[PDB]
Amino acid sequence: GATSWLDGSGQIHLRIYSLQQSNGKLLERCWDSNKWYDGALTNQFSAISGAGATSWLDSSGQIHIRVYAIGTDGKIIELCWDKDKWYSGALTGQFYGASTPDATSWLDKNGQIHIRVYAYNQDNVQKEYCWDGSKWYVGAYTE
Amino acid sequence: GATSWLDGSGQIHLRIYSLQQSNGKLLERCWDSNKWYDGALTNQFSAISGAGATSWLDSSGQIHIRVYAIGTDGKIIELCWDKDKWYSGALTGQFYGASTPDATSWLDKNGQIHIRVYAYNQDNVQKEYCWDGSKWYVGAYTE
Amino acid sequence: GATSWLDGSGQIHLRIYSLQQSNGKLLERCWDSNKWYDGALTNQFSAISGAGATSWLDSSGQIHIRVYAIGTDGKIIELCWDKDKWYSGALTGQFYGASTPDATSWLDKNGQIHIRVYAYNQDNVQKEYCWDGSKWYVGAYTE
Amino acid sequence: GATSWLDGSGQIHLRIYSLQQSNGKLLERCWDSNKWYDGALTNQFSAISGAGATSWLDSSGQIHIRVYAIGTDGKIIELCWDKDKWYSGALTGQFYGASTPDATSWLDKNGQIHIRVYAYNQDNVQKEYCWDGSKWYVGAYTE
Ligand SMILES: CO[C@@H]1O[C@@H](C)[C@@H](O)[C@@H](O)[C@@H]1O
Ligand SMILES: CO[C@@H]1O[C@@H](C)[C@@H](O)[C@@H](O)[C@@H]1O
Ligand SMILES: CO[C@@H]1O[C@@H](C)[C@@H](O)[C@@H](O)[C@@H]1O
Ligand SMILES: CO[C@@H]1O[C@@H](C)[C@@H](O)[C@@H](O)[C@@H]1O
Ligand SMILES: CO[C@@H]1O[C@@H](C)[C@@H](O)[C@@H](O)[C@@H]1O
Ligand SMILES: CO[C@@H]1O[C@@H](C)[C@@H](O)[C@@H](O)[C@@H]1O
Ligand SMILES: CO[C@@H]1O[C@@H](C)[C@@H](O)[C@@H](O)[C@@H]1O
Ligand SMILES: CO[C@@H]1O[C@@H](C)[C@@H](O)[C@@H](O)[C@@H]1O
Ligand SMILES: CO[C@@H]1O[C@@H](C)[C@@H](O)[C@@H](O)[C@@H]1O
Ligand SMILES: CO[C@@H]1O[C@@H](C)[C@@H](O)[C@@H](O)[C@@H]1O
Ligand SMILES: CO[C@@H]1O[C@@H](C)[C@@H](O)[C@@H](O)[C@@H]1O
Ligand SMILES: CO[C@@H]1O[C@@H](C)[C@@H](O)[C@@H](O)[C@@H]1O
Repeated sequence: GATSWLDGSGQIHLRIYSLQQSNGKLLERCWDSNKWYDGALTNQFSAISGAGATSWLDSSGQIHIRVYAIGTDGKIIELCWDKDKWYSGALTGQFYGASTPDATSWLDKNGQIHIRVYAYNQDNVQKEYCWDGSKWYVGAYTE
Repeated sequence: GATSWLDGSGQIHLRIYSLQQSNGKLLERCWDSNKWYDGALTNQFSAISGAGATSWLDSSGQIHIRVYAIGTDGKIIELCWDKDKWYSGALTGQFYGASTPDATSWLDKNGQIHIRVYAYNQDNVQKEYCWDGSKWYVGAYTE
Repeated sequence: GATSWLDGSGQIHLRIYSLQQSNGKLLERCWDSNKWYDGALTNQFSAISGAGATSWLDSSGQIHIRVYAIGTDGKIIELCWDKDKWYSGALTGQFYGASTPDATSWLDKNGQIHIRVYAYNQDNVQKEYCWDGSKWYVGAYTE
Repeated sequence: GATSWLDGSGQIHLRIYSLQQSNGKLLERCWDSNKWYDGALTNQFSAISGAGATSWLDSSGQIHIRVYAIGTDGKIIELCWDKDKWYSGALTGQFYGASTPDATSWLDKNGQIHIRVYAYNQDNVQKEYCWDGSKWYVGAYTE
C-alpha cells in the first residue's frame, strides 16, 4: 500500500506499507523531508497479504491513516492512526478476504470520512465494504 | 486498485480496477451517481497482476487517472487517462515487476503532478519509480 | 503441477498442468516420446489457481491421474482420468482452498490407491484431505 | 509441495514442504508411522514461494529428495537430501523464478535420476529445467 499527503508548507509525506518476508509482520516506511525511515506500525501486526492504504487530512491538519490487510485468521484487519498510536478498527474480523485489499476514501462537506474497501472473499466474489460514519456495510459493488 | 475523486457538486466518482480471471485483461468498474458500469479501459490491456491506481484533478476540473500492472512480458505497464482515451504511458516496458504495483501521486503548487510507483522487481527488491514531469527514475526508497 | 510415469518399455510420460492466463482454463501438456502436445484436459475446465497433480499405474499398466485446483467458487476441484475421459471427482466442491493444492498418492498391497491433498482453507489453516477408497476425510496433518 | 514413498515394509512416508508465514523459512512436516513431526530441513532455508518436491528410492532403499522454491534473490533454489544432510544443489541461483516450481523425476534402467523442474521466469514464460546427470539445461517444453 502507498499513501501520501501534503502539509501546509507543501512538503510531501509518504507512507509505504508492505508485508515483511522475514517475519510476517507489516512494515511501514516513512518519508517526511529527506530520507526514508521506519514507521511506528512496523512489527506490531501479523498479516498474510500486502496492505491497502488510504489517508485524509482533517480541518486541523491532522493526518488519519487506514491500512487494510488479511490477518492470520483469513479475515480483513483494519489498522488505524488518528493522532499518536495504531489501533485495530471496527472492520477487523468481520469478513473473509482472499486478496490484498484495495481502499479509497473521501471527506464530505461536513468533514465526515467515507471509506470503501474491496477484496475477494472465500467464495471468489469481489466485495465492497463501506463506511459512512456508523457501521461497516456491504456495498452495491459487483464485478 | 481503487481510486476516487469529488467533482465540483460534491458527488463521489469511484474507479475500481481488477484483472479478469476469464480473459487476463483489466476491468474498470465505475460509479458516478447511482450505479456500477464497465469503463472504457475494460478489455484494452492484458496483465498478469492486479492494478494499482492513482488519480488527480487539474485546475480545470479534468480527472487524470494512472493505472499500474504487470504486463504479459513481466514488465510494469502504465495506463493513462487525461481526457477521452486510455493510452500506454512512458513507464511501460522499462522495469520488471513481481508484485501488484502500488501508486500514489500529488500536485505541487505549479500544477505539476508527481507520481511514485512501488513494486518488487525480478531480484525480489522493492523498487520505487518516480515521475516529477521529465523521465521516470529509480527513487531512494528501500525497505 | 507435474506428474510422470514409466511404461513397460522404460519410456517416460510427462503431464504438465497449468492455468492459462488468456482464458482461465487449465492446460495439459503431454510428452510421450519426442514432442509436447495438448492433452484432452486442455480448455475443458475453469480454475483460479494452478493445479497439483498425482498419478499411479494399475496392475494392467493403465495410468490414472488426479489433478487438484481451486475452482471459480473458491472450492477445491478434483479432475480425474482412469482410461479415456476426464471427470469431476468426489472431492470437488467439499472444501474451500486458498492455495494451489499439493497432492501425493501411493498404492497399498491390495492395489487400493491412497491420496493426500494439502491446501490452505478460508481460515488460513493448512488442511490435509485423505482418500483411502471410501470417502474424503480431514487428516491428522497440522503445520 | 508433497512427496511420498513406500519403504520395504510397505509403510508410507510423507514429506510436506511449506513456506512459514512467521519467518519466511521452509518447513518440512514428516509422517513415517503414526505422527507428524518437524523434519531436519525446517528453518534452514529462506524462500519467497512455496516449494515443489520430488523424491526417488535408490537400489539400497535410501530416499533422495529434491525441493525447489524461489529464493530471496528471485532465483530458483534447489535443496537436496541423499542420506543425512540438506544441501544446496547445482540448480540454485541459475534462473529467475516467478512461480512456485513444479518438479517430477524418474529413474532409468541404469539407476540415473532424471529431473524436470517447471516455473515461470522473469519474462512471464513457462520454462522447463532438465537434469539427466551432468548439467541443468533448458528443455523443449512450451505451452
Ligand atoms: C509520527 O509518526 C509517523 O507518522 C504517523 C503519521 C504514522 O505513519 C506513524 O506510524 C509514523 O511513525
Ligand atoms: C471511528 O472508527 C474508526 O475510524 C473509522 C473512520 C473507521 O475506520 C472505523 O472502522 C474505525 O474503527
Ligand atoms: C450509496 O452506495 C454506496 O456508496 C456508493 C458511493 C458506492 O460505494 C456504492 O457501491 C455503495 O453501495
Ligand atoms: C467517462 O468515461 C468514464 O470515466 C472516465 C474518467 C474513465 O474512467 C473512463 O474509462 C470511463 O469510461
Ligand atoms: C505526460 O506523460 C504521461 O503522463 C505522466 C503524468 C506520466 O504518467 C507519464 O509516464 C505519461 O507518459
Ligand atoms: C527526491 O527524492 C525522491 O522523491 C521523494 C519524495 C521520495 O519518493 C524519494 O525516494 C525519491 O528519490
Ligand atoms: C491419451 O491421452 C493422453 O494421455 C492421457 C494419459 C491423458 O493425459 C489425456 O488427457 C491425454 O490426452
Ligand atoms: C473412485 O472415485 C474417484 O477416484 C478416487 C481415487 C478419488 O479420486 C475419488 O475422489 C474419485 O471420485
Ligand atoms: C492414518 O492417518 C491418515 O493417513 C496418514 C498417512 C496421514 O496422511 C495422516 O495425517 C492421516 O490422518
Ligand atoms: C530422517 O530424517 C527425516 O527424513 C529424511 C528423509 C528427511 O526428510 C529429513 O529432513 C527428515 O528429518
Ligand atoms: C549430484 O547433483 C545433485 O543431485 C542431482 C540429482 C541434482 O539434484 C543436482 O542439481 C544436485 O546438485
Ligand atoms: C529429451 O528432451 C528433454 O527431455 C524430455 C523428457 C522432455 O523433458 C523435454 O522437454 C526435454 O527437452
